[PDB]
Amino acid sequence: SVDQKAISTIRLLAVDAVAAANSGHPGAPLGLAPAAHAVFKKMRFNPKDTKWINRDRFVLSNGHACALLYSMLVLYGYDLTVEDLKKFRQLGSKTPGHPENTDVPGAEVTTGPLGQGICNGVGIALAQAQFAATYNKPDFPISDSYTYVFLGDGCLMEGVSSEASSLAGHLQLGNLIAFWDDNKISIDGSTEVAFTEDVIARYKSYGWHIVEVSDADTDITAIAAAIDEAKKVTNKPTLVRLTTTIGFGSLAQGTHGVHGAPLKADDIKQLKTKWGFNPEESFAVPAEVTASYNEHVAENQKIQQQWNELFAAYKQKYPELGAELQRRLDGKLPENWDKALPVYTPADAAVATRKLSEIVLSKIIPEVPEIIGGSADLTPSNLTKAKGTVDFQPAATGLGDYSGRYIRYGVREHAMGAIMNGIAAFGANYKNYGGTFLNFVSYAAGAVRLSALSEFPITWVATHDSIGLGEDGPTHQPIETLAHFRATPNISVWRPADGNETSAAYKSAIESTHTPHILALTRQNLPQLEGSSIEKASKGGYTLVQQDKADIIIVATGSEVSLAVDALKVLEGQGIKAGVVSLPDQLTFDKQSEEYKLSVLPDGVPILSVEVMSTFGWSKYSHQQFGLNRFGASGKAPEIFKLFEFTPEGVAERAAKTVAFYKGKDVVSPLRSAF
Amino acid sequence: SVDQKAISTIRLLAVDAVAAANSGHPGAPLGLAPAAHAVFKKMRFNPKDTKWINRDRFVLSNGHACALLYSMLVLYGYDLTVEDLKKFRQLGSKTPGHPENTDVPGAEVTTGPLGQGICNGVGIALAQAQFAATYNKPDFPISDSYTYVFLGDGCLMEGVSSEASSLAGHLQLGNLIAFWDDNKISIDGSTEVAFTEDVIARYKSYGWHIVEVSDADTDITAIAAAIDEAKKVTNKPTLVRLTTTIGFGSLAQGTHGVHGAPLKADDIKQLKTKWGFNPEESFAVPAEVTASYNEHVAENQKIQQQWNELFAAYKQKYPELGAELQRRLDGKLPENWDKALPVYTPADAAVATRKLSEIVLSKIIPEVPEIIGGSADLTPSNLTKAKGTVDFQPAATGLGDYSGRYIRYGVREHAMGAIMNGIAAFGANYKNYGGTFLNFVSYAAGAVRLSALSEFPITWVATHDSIGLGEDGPTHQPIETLAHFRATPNISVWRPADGNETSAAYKSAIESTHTPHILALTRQNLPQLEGSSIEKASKGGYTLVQQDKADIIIVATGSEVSLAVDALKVLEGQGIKAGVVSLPDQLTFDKQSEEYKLSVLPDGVPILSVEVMSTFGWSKYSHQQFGLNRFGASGKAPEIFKLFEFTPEGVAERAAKTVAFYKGKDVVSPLRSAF
Ligand SMILES: *CCCOP(=O)(O)OP(=O)(O)O
Ligand SMILES: *CCCOP(=O)(O)OP(=O)(O)O
Ligand SMILES: Cc1nccc(N)n1
Ligand SMILES: Cc1nccc(N)n1
Ligand SMILES: [Ca+2]
Ligand SMILES: [Ca+2]
Repeated sequence: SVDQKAISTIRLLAVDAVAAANSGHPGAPLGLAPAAHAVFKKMRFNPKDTKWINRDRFVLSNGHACALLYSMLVLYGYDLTVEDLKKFRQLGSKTPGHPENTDVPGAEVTTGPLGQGICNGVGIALAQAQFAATYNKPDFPISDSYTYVFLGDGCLMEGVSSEASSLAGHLQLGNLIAFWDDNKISIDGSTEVAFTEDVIARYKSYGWHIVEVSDADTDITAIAAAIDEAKKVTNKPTLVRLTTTIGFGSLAQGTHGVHGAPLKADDIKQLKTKWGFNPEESFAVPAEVTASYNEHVAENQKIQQQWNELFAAYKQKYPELGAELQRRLDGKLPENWDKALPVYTPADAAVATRKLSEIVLSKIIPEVPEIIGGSADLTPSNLTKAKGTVDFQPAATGLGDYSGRYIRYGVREHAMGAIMNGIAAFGANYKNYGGTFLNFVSYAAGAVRLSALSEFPITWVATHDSIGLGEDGPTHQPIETLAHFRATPNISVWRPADGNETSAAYKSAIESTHTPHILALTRQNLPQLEGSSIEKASKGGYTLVQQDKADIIIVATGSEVSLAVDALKVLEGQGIKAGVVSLPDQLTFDKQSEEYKLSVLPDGVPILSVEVMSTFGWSKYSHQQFGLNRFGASGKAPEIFKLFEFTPEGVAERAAKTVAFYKGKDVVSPLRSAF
Repeated sequence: SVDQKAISTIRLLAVDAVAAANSGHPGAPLGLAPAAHAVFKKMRFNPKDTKWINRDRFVLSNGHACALLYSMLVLYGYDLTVEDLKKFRQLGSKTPGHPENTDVPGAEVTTGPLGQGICNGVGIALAQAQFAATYNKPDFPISDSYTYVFLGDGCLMEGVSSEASSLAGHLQLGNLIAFWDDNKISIDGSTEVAFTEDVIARYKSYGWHIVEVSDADTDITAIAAAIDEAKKVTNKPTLVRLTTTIGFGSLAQGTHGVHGAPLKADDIKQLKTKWGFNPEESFAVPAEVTASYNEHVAENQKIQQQWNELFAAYKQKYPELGAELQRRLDGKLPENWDKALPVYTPADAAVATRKLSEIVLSKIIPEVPEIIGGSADLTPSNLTKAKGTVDFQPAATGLGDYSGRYIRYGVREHAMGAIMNGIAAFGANYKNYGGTFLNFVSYAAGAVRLSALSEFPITWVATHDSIGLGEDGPTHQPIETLAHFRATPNISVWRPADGNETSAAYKSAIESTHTPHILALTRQNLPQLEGSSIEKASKGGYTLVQQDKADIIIVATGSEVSLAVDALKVLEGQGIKAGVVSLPDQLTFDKQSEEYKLSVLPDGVPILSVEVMSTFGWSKYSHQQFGLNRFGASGKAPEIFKLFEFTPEGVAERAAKTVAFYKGKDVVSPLRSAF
């Protein structure tokens, strides 16, 4: 049949791509081709409009199997061709060895690191439910799409997928349909060596619905029926168990050797002959397969055309909601939304930056409907919920509604990070955030790095940023954390010193379209600074205290800016004139013009950095660095600062030593370099 | 009864400690005091010998509840007193806000970050099974101890605990007995808001045995009976569900407000009066409670005395095994074990450092019985298994034996990291390792940081360290990873360039007693260097190529050392004389004498660093830095190096620019500083 020919085409495109690269993973593509064929036939999508907001989404969580995804995209006429498949895994190609949403049309997210994609799927489904609850009206199903995820055994072993699956079951996400490639093989061999749990019983314990397809190597009728069954279960996510043979059809089917290495040439020949293809030909695409797939595309395009007319009628019946939805689909925030950001003066009281953040959220959430977010069981500590909003929960629980704006992630930092990526991936201008203690953002490093690589504008509200948290002690006090994330490409790491800087940090985080943000916020109160403003802090680094005859400039962030200002006063009594630079975001600062940056960090003056965590990175901006390169302590925070000499006198002493060290030396800006 | 009085004593010591600090967590201590009393009465331990190798181990995984642990340790006469409890959460005290194994007698591990302790318990139990299988003989139960873990709802939400619980069930670890504080409350309020899964059904799906105690606020008879039942189930770990009231007895019992803040003074008064204590008194320890606990200690000490005689008889009957066991309990490696380390010369072939690592392990595993380790489903890629060893598996599976040496962790990096910490915590000189790709060590950051804080000599075998891995692409290629871990206190991050450096890295990792190691290893082949040796590389940094009239020194690691040597040849043709420094471990180098370090990085010469990942940290050792501060690419590795100009010509160009930039300037060592 044409369906059987399509499945063979998919299988052989994937194998031929791996063969051309002499690199990659043929086994899972061979085993999952029937399911991929069946799922894509049920999906609504437009290869010529990858951003249609009511499309069904597909996520390949087992990203090493991406020759399968690329083959589907090519066959359906996305902006990816057989010529791109021939360049699989080659430098600069549109077919990298794991799918990248920035590079691959039709790749919703970046997968490859195991466990992430299923969590991203949870976030896409969460966003769809929130979006539908916000916009749908009687006779106006603006949003009714599904989220389809393929996953393997490795994904099921990674703890992040357990976190997200527990939460998805709790949230009753009935438009999520996941498919487990139950092939009993991982890299180390049989799953009997390390993975003997009853997966189905575990997923039932989370509140998922189960469908089992015992012959997923051939039974596309049953796979299609499993999708129909899943769609009838509207209050549970569904796991479809696909019992497959890894490498189906290969001489080496059912072995670990087919997981991750190219097939032998004689194996490929026998595959082709037994499926009716020419063993002398590679990258064959039978025209009847193209015709069949084109018919589905044409039907989907008529569905989108009707959706466009539905949207136009929605704008007539619901003018305000329609204009809001249009603005979001255009990627634009509300006009002048930032006028809601709080502004402070030096006459205002000292406030912890965690509380300033709460205040910002309380002002902007009512004005910017595309902001949603949550906490990983630290809501009363991170201060992440705006009073008077409701939680995102299924209404059946009585605890919230899908129109809610605040997500109770539970103690699930890693899944929160990957779910945030999925919410961003949904689109519709979602600007979403997640709160935890800064030190536990590290639990989510796998997902945070993918936020950066995927260019998603997610925001971590990362409170309790330092030894300033006090008594919880060194297991909770960050040292390395900002260095880690600042060293990752494309992460904006804001460490605001006061009210105006905290508003600038949120302006950056909410306006972002391609850069994730981490906001490092304090437990303890900080004064409002003389010289701060949203305008200046928006440059990432700025001159807080200008001193034309400076003997030294102190550059600092966060809680240490006020410390630097106090040190300036001590230094004045020692006959030393200091300037102060505040550097709330190194990435934003780095992106300013060279002339602006040199106006902040000029030649001809020693520069000392002060920040109560690792000194890594700080030599970009300073000649000498005063930081904390050892673990913290359990005690009252002011006593810890005193112990480590982060006091006005301790900073002044090091500033005076810095001035003395450069006496008789020619000093150029840390911004200068040889290349 | 005296048991009821002991439970009240525990509860009130914990509440009084929180009250004195005006900080900390009274709720879980109040709810878990009956269980703590019951479990410690069943445990074998010596407060005067915390390292007895056959003790039962206790882990408080819900580490915020540590006022409970400290109260037990005080009551049993560990080296912790009521005066220490009065200093709970105070700077410098022996009672920090979360338990630290380096600081607290009787704290086996460092907990506080949720999910870790249960995984540590899995590792303690794994080690006990391996140890018993190695040493026990008929009539000689050298090792027969249990591992008792307390955990809460937060621990059960963290994915790392799911990973470790799946693995522990697979491994049939029948001496592990965990207790879930089923109190239905977390920081955000009811568990109904985010945690509605059927925990018991999930644990059954992993192959655990379950015991439920419905009235754990009072029913110590049932808790004791649950322990007896768990001990009869020798082929499954057991989860005991303790249904408790958080804050039991408080006016605010059963609320989130009792989780994490001190009780009100009038609440404490009513607690005391209803339990028969004086409301005007704090830190009361009734002498009858001390007497009862002392009787259990005296019995345990007689058990240890008999164990010592059993051990002496074992040494007579099994002289070689007895001497091996004695050496391990003394913390000593075999005499001259390091003579087994492979040595190379520049005439030997190029080898990837992952393969050199395999070769080292193959030589040292047969000679050092306390080495065990595994991989997170990357055994044929990390090359972590010595041919001819057997896997650690329950014999019932037919796949290994508990005497085995190689652990199949599955795709569970975070739990592998925390299990490694537990294996180290067991003691007996275990030197244990875990393999994965370097980029996915980041999935385990929560546990890695605890290895450093806990001072455990664990080792990550972290292969595929850079863009040198090639086609898998930027989702797999580290950029920030070494900066992250080098910025963490107390992590030795070895990036060996060749065979001799790889042997030095293992010498350091296996000799370690207080510092975790990460070995960053290559996929691709590297040449044996002229000038390398185990002796020189053991200093962490050394002069590979000495040039008395150097115009520049190039400092490099790993794959970039050979690149630097090739660049030296290009520079010679441009009239520029370079030296080369190899810096295989920055931490080890930093610990050398100031004079040694200055002999490697002298004054008076520009120094350029070369390493194909983040430049963070490198200014400690260099004036200019050539690194990679953007994500990688999917292609053949040599093409990626060329794209980013990590070629002999690209390094030479930057070296020449560095020489030019410092013409006419006075240059001092990067090791100099102002303070
Ligand atoms: C995301 C899960 C994939 O896990 P594996 O089972 O290792 O993949 P496979 O293609 O079946 O070898
Ligand atoms: C390690 C798990 C503890 O989780 P929580 O339920 O948040 O602790 P609690 O003392 O019950 O509030
Ligand atoms: C998290 C992870 N581990 C191992 C392999 C992989 N692709 N991803
Ligand atoms: C990992 C974690 N998350 C939140 C709180 C905590 N103590 N630990
Ligand atoms: Ca598999
Ligand atoms: Ca709880």
